[PDB]
Amino acid sequence: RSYRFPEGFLWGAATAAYQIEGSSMADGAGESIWDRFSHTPGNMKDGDTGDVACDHYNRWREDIELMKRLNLQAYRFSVSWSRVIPQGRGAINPKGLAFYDRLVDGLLEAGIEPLATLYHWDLPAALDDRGGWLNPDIADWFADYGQVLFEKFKGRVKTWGTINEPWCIVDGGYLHGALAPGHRSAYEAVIAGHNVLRAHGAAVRRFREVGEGQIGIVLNIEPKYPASDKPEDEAARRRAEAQMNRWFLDPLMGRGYPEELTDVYGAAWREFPKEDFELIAEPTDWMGLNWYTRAVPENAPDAWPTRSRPVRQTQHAHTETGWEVYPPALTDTLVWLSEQTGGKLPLMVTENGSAWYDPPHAIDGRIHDPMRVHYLQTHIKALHDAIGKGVDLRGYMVWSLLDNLEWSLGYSKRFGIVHVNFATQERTIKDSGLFYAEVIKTHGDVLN
Amino acid sequence: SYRFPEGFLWGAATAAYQIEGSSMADGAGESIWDRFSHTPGNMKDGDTGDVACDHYNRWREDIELMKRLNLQAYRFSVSWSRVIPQGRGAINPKGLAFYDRLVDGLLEAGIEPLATLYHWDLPAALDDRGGWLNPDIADWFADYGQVLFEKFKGRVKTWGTINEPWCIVDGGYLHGALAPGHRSAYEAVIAGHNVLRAHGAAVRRFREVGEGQIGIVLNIEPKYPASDKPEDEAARRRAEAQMNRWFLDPLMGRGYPEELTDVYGAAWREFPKEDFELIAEPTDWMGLNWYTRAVPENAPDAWPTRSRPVRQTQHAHTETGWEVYPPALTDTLVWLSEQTGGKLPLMVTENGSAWYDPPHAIDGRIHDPMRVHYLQTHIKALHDAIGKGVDLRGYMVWSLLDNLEWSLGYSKRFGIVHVNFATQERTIKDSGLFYAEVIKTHGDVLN
Amino acid sequence: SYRFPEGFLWGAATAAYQIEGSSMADGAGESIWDRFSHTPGNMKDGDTGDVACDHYNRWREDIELMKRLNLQAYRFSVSWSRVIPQGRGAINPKGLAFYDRLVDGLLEAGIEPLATLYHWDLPAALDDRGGWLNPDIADWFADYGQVLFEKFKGRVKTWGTINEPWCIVDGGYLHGALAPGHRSAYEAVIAGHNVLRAHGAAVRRFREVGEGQIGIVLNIEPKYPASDKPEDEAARRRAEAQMNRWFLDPLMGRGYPEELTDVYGAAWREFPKEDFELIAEPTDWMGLNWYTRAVPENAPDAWPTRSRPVRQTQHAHTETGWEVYPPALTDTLVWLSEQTGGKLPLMVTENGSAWYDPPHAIDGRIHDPMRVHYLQTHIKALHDAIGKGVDLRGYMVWSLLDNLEWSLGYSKRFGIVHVNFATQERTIKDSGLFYAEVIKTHGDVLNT
Amino acid sequence: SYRFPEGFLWGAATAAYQIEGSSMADGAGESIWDRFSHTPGNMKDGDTGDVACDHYNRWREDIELMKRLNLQAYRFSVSWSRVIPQGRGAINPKGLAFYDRLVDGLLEAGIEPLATLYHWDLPAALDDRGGWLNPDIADWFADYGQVLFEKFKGRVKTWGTINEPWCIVDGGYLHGALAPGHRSAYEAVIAGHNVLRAHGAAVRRFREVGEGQIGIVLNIEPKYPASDKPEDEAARRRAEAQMNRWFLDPLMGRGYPEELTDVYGAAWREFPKEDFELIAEPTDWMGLNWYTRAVPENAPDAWPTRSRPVRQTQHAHTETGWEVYPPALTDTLVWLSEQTGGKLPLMVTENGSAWYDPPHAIDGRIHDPMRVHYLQTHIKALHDAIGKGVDLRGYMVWSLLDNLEWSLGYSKRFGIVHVNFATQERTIKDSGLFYAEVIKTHGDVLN
Ligand SMILES: OC[C@H]1O[C@@H](O)[C@H](O)[C@@H](O)[C@@H]1O
Ligand SMILES: OC[C@H]1O[C@@H](O)[C@H](O)[C@@H](O)[C@@H]1O
Ligand SMILES: OC[C@H]1O[C@@H](O)[C@H](O)[C@@H](O)[C@@H]1O
Ligand SMILES: OC[C@H]1O[C@@H](O)[C@H](O)[C@@H](O)[C@@H]1O
Repeated sequence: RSYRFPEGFLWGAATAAYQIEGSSMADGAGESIWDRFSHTPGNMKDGDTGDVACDHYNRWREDIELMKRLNLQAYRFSVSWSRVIPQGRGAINPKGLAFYDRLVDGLLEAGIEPLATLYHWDLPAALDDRGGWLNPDIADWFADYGQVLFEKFKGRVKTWGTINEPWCIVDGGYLHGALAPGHRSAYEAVIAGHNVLRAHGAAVRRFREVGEGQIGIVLNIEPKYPASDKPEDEAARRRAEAQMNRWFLDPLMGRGYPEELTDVYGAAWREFPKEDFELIAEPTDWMGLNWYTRAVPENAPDAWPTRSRPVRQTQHAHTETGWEVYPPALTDTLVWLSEQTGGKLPLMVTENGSAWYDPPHAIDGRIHDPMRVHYLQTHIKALHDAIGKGVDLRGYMVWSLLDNLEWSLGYSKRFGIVHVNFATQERTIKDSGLFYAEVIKTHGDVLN
Repeated sequence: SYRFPEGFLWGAATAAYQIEGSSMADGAGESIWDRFSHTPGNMKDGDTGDVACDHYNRWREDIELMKRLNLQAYRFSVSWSRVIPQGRGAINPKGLAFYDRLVDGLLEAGIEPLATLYHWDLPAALDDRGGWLNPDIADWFADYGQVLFEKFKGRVKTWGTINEPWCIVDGGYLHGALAPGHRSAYEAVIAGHNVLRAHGAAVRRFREVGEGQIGIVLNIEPKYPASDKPEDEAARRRAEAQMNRWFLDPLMGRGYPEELTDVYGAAWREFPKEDFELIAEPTDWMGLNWYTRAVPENAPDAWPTRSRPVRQTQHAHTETGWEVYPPALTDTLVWLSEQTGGKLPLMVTENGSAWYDPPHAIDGRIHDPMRVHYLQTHIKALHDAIGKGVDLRGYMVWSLLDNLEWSLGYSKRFGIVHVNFATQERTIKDSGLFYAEVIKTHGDVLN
Repeated sequence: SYRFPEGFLWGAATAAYQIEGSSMADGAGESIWDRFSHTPGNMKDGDTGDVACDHYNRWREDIELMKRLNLQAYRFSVSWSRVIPQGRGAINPKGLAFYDRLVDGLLEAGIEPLATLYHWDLPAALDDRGGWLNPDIADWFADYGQVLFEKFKGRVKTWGTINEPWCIVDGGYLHGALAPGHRSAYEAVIAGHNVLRAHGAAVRRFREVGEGQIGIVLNIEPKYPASDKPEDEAARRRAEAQMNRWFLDPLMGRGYPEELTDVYGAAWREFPKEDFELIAEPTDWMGLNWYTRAVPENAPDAWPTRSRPVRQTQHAHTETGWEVYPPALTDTLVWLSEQTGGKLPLMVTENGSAWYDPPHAIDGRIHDPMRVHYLQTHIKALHDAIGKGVDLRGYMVWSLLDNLEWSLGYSKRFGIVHVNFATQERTIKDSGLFYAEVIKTHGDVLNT
Repeated sequence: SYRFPEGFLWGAATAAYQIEGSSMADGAGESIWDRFSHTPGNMKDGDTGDVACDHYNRWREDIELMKRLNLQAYRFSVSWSRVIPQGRGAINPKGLAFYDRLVDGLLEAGIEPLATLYHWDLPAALDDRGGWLNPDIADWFADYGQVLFEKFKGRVKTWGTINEPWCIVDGGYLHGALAPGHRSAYEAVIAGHNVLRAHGAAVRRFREVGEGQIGIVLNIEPKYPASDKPEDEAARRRAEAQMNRWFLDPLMGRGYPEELTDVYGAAWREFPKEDFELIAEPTDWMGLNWYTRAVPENAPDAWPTRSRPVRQTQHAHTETGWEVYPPALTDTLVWLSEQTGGKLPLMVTENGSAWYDPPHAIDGRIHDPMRVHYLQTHIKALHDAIGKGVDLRGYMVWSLLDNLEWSLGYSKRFGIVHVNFATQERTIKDSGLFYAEVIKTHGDVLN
């Protein structure tokens, strides 16, 4: 059984700005919604903030050396909007942009392909005071922001992500309020989802106008499996699936919004002008999939708003985030996604990984995380299985390069293949990282 | 004796979303409360303002009720989104026509219309543009004000701009118990500033295109000492600054309270010099909303004022949990008279109490002796305040009707007229009958 | 007319721990409520019965208030631990002397003393031996009963054994909202059984050494249909069985309700037959405590009866959240008459309502029109019940005094006499003033 | 070097309700955990001990597992309700026959049986008589003890009376998180006293009819300073007194800690002198159950010790939220040696850690590196304690099997042998393998 991956298959690791950078108000950088959110009592586990995080803003060179040691061929990262344009619109912050300039040059020097994401949940607070994702004008704002980077890194950054996980942004930020900006409203949720899609489309158009290379959106998908043969449970499954997995993909593929949403959001649902949908379906060059687990939803009449709830799959191992470990569902998702996009759209797993308990410090220079290693090997094999079934998969990015701030869950959830001691900023490569380095090095042959 | 000054104006007060119903009828736009009340968990028993008192349909009956109560003034608010569905742009003819009919009808009955521009029901379309976090609202509001100023020129002579900035910001942006349901000190500071600016802009617009008298309406809750411990006094001043001085001081041209720098910490901001010039734009009158006092003590974990009220078990409490203590009204009025230098005519735009009443009348009656008591003792307290030199021009009872007490739903009844929400049947309570006699005798019944 | 039958006895009721105070005074022992009320979280506002109405010291004043109210009867309870500090053994002379003086004072006033042996205040020493879970309590109780039976032989002629077995067991052992604060269906079943046995043993002992009439006091909350749906009728029957028939049926020699097997499942037990012979020991009268009705519907997650009341929003509710609905009193009396075969003399030993009153009088008055309304409508309902052939001999208002409403503390005022708990000053409410007229006119005032 | 003293006994520990299952099978009576676990809300995920590890049926397999681990001792508890169904009266032949078979099987395997009389599973019939609140239990327990003492005379030579009085009382009577689920300080004080008395009575009875060595087993959680704040030191001493000195002190003839008067307030009681004579009956050995330390700070609303632990984020924490800090073991042992005058032979009857393991093996393996780390560091800490003169005779790993962690259910795995609760399949973890090597080399594997 060979597990050699196709020629040119790109191996890498991923991060996000607010989760690792720190130095949030340094060198002209503006205030973001997460600056506000994390400094409001009760919002974050243990009162954790992104003020320091992995201190990546200061230690990025060391982190690049770590990327070299892991044999990374790509590094997926996001750019902080508020660091580059403090008020979201208007004046550019020279120092802030200069950081990412140095970073990208350093990556290219090391032979690492820089994969940049425009928006990873950190909207400028100044734009939030103008309504944030509820204001349609954001489609323009985002575009302008996108342009600034497109021209600045022309020929250096060739592969672009627009939005990272619209569902997390809207469902967490506007529907239930567990994430910044912390709103709880179905009305706002539908409007926000629509404007996130529109902003993506606008950014793609602007990219056609001034940019060079390939651009696409990044979706998280959590495949919904049957709980039973009861029709109410199938209705539950379809509601959950529609709200989470089809909400954004369908209009991006020109299929409009899922019918089930009319039922999920009820009186909060809206009909939008057709030209919005033409803008939203603006053709992309590639698509990123963020994948971690599956769910098995059953009917739940009091669960707002999808009226569904996951059934705990006690037959399998679970991560520290409470996610079932089940690799075949990755293969299934990749096939499903290939079908939804017609096989015409190049795909990349832009995020995959797992959180398990690690001690806060290295133990004799080591971190032994056997379950993370297991997750890594089984899911990469599942990737190979997906390619064997004809899915056009071009690459794989491990979430995450570093133990970092897992947003509202703080530092308690470690996703890194590199351990970070948050007291000393000391980095220690985990057994999972060592293994991943070997997987890259053998181009998959180590799995045989 | 308790006879009141000549020309002293007696009335009752309401607000649009709390009584109107028909929130989406006849072109009416969606407001932030339409959204808020239809989100599960926000409202007690899942109550909404969809029907309320059905006043949009029964306003004539309600006016006849005003006549039975001998009212000389009626304080009400205009729903911004009913008049301007998108907050800016096209006027909604029927929505404006409702208030046209209402005001004309009031004038026919000899009742003075006291109009409030904003009573917490922001158009949702403006909320999607940031609401009170967007400085442009100062202009938006002004334009809205103009529409009314010109429409009711010569008919509505007494105007309120904003009703209770503190409730709007503290409830709506700081703690999130009210629409639009945000919870942020940063947003609270910005929103408070833009509320004050909006008031100023509306007053300027009124100077250019309006006719009559214009002013803001503040709620004040006097903070009394819990002890002689210094940390408790510091607590008292934090609470007082955050609730009672936050808006009054910049309105009187004295800037923001120093204590706010301590209350909001990193969320506090410095604002441009000209903003305070706009905010202190001279007004003609001021409204006071008053219900109770508080006795704050130090509470380090209470965010963000680090203070909390001490339950005053020696006195009666309302169904909203507010201490019954009329002397604090007198004091407050005096205090207010002093903060505004005595030059600014004051009016009690809201005062009243919530007690349990049955959901239906009992042989054509509702017996509410505690509400009657609250009424008589606090009106006497008004007389005492006038005796100490306060230029107090009138008194409006909250409320004319049992209505939607926002997030607390219909469970909190403030009306001097009972509303059976099953049948929309109105029954005048004993408090209403008594209030009618207080008006007719111009206070002599209190002797 | 609303004139009541000849000899119809009007009175008012209290309980020891709710009014007395002086819980550890003059040799008095520790009760389960002494412990319970001084455990944080158990009582609203941290209220205790340490002082209450200070009745232990102000009983003479309270008797003068009874005369002013024209009371013909005063129903009160005797604190077991005040009379027998350890529950068994040595008698406390001063403690017993209190009730001696009280009873003599009542007789001096021309007031019928109505004594209750047990009103929820078990001696802590007996609770340490298992309390109502220990079958030997049937004997302990009997012995305690004997002490009183002999002491007031010829003075107290009408005796209550247990006040509301359902509240004792459901509140004290099933859900833990009342002392001793256990939460167990197993314990609930056993405790209910032993409470019934204790009642029987006490009645037998009364036959051996006592004089007059003896009976139990049950509270009943009639369960009305929420719908004609069979699941709701089954729910109604479960609730009715657990609350209204659990104790009445074995007392009438009918055994335990079948539905209990379904309600309690694995916690249900079969008991020896002679136990049921003991439980059905013939009594002379029965007390009904009545306040409201319920309208139960099916509720699969409601433990353990799988039912829940539907809020009857068309009617007024008290501050304890109880629907005001007088016809249900009439129905209940009829029902009870039918269950007891018409052969057992009935008395309403508790009826009343809680509404907000200020903490102090207002120029010498307390105006409680809703309590007055409750009083007049429910007394009229009694007349209706007598008109339907129910053998009703009397009516006791709960309560004579504002007192400690157990776990709900002093916030719930049931008194027709207001108590300022800051000053212990008594002020007769409008309800008391009206009730005095009801007694005086023997019901004729309800006409005019 | 880490070679241990000659005769140092290596073993592993379990408890009856946590592993046996078949709780009311073969004549066995109902225990308080039978009731408690089958009452909704009491147990995580609704887990019960109905099946557990099915040890009642699979004990032979488990003994083969003990042999593969090179165990020299197996510490287990006897279910009171399995042996005497009503707690008093008739013996249950089958229930006793199980432990007879078990003990013979262990002796046959060359494994020293260490028996515990009470590990939290009081017979329900005795709970209906007041349980640990009824002083008569001192006698009941004694009788129960006698039954075992005589049945296993010459076979079971090392006896434990009570396992962790503090958990029994604090969990079962003070806070109500454990069976019998009471929450009362009054009851907590009484129950603690009667547990101590029961221990004494059992020791006396053992002197009359038993053979071998008898002792109690205490859990100790050493309390370290959170700060130099005096309120925090007072907090530390309250917590220390309530948890670590409550039982040890009267066992050593020093009476109850003074601080308890402050902790329990009005619930505290004075007891007869002869009670303390009974409680201090001389024992032959003492068991220490040890897992972690705590760092308490002042907490006025924390009932009743008014203290709370400060999270030590510089160190690793187990899945039960317990800090991993091996030196505190060494210190504790020394402290215990000092409190007992160095004259009383000590044994660590429980030490171990809970980390996440998958519910099934991979592949026929369970890799638990943190449990291995915990094991090596704490065993080294034992060696350090022995080097300082502590008379430590043995070490028992908690636990032999993944089992029911009481109210936290099966989610907390303490086993050095993994149990697949779907299939009852046992798989020796890396920790078990390593421990087997530690026993074999008598410590030399550590170096
Ligand atoms: O929750 C784990 C991860 O989920 C990903 O899909 C998000 O992009 C990350 O920001 C987050 O850390
Ligand atoms: O809480 C009672 C009343 O308080 C007033 O100050 C507000 O303006 C009303 O909207 C509210 O119903
Ligand atoms: O719930 C109010 C009243 O209910 C009666 O059934 C109880 O016997 C009283 O003790 C209690 O005060
Ligand atoms: O909490 C983990 C362990 O703690 C020990 O002290 C108890 O004796 C065990 O029964 C329990 O499983």
